[PDB]
Amino acid sequence: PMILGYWDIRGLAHAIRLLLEYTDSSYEEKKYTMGDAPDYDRSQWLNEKFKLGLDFPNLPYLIDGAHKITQSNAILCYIARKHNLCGETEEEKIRVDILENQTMDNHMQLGMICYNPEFEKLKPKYLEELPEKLKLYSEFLGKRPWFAGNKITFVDFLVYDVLDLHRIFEPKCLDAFPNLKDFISRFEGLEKISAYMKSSRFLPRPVFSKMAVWGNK
Amino acid sequence: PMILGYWDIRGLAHAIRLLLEYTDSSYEEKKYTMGDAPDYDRSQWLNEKFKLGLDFPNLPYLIDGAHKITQSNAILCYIARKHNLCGETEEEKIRVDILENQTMDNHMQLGMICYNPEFEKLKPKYLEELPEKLKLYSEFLGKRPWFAGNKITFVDFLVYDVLDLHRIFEPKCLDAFPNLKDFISRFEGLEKISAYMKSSRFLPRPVFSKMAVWGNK
Ligand SMILES: N[C@@H](CCC(=O)N[C@@H](CS)C(=O)NCC(=O)O)C(=O)O
Ligand SMILES: N[C@@H](CCC(=O)N[C@@H](CS)C(=O)NCC(=O)O)C(=O)O
Repeated sequence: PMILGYWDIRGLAHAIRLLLEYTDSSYEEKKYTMGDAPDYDRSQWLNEKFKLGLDFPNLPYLIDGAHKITQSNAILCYIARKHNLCGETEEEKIRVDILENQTMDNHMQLGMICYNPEFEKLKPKYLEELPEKLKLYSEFLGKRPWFAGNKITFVDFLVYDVLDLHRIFEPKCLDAFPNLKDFISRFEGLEKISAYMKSSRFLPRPVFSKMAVWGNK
Repeated sequence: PMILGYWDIRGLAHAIRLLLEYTDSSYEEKKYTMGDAPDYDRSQWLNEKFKLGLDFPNLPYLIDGAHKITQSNAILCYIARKHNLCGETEEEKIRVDILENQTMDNHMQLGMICYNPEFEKLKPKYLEELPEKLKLYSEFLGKRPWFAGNKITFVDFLVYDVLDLHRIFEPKCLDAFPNLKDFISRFEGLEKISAYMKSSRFLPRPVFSKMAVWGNK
């Protein structure tokens, strides 16, 4: 079957796993475990990294027969394309593109400070600027059920992950934005998502790798 | 007319300008100038940032009537969609997605060290790992005229920029990869690209902003 390869954590594979579940995809997971400190041994992956037929060897990767895909966003698009979750109208597509790139940006910013050895010192400013970021997603969604419009697309999975990672980081961060909380309920309320979250497959944490200062476990 | 807003440099607007020229698009450019050190005044942009109707205020941005778009890759997709430069077959689309994200990754890596105050110290390792990166693009392209296959797509503009930024950074870096050099000749050899590169509009540098340690001018 289709196979998703990634570290034995949540990370960049989260939205992918969620999408694979929602779309009722047939897949397996090749999990790689990173060694503990001080080495943080990555040989489980490196000893196989160049033996998978990947053009740009990376994690996560998705193998679907002849198709070997890397780059998290690329994997999401590939799956989304099979289930018409890419956006149909021009307005939807524009929203999808912006979010696809916007979410990764916001994701990176969280990861940047969390892996930074000086995490505790940088945290105050990040939390200071966080409401501003969240408000943008809030205003962008508006009264829409989903981010691209009235139908769900793959970017909802990406935004869900960004919003979720933040409620975990700062529990009260979504309180000022009721529509964002409702988005989360509506998403988690999806039949196939609800079922997956209650299963043994669900892996909401560790958020980041063992090398992280926050969310490393 | 359509308007592209960005700093008065090359940066993330390069592939966009090139695409706009190749597609024969009607556009203007709102250039923002950053102040010199030590302040690096960004008020020319900030004083207008939230007055443009952008959902996630950022640079570059593209205003096309009712459409206000941010995120460089989103802008490229928007323009590409109008001129059937997104990829048609499934294999082309997969290549486009991987490259769209891959190029940004490699682009970020260059920018990370170039803006880093310790640029000179980090440079040795980056140059050591550079051949590896370039070889991946080389093998990926193979004997294809363009990166997605036989027809040109918007990712060729992104790969061109990544390759070009590196020949500027390390002149001999593409020597070991003849097909990459041929790709550059073929791209620059495009009639509308050739014409633009010879015009007053062409802005190949500064590569990065004034805050950069390398390519700041
Ligand atoms: N932009 C890539 C990032 C991939 C990446 O950075 N993967 C990390 C884990 S978060 C990794 O361990 N890659 C394998 C390697 O470095 O060889 C994506 O979205 O997939
Ligand atoms: N991933 C984004 C990055 C956007 C970004 O970082 N833009 C910088 C310049 S390289 C900027 O000055 N943005 C305006 C701002 O921060 O207010 C893209 O590709 O457009």
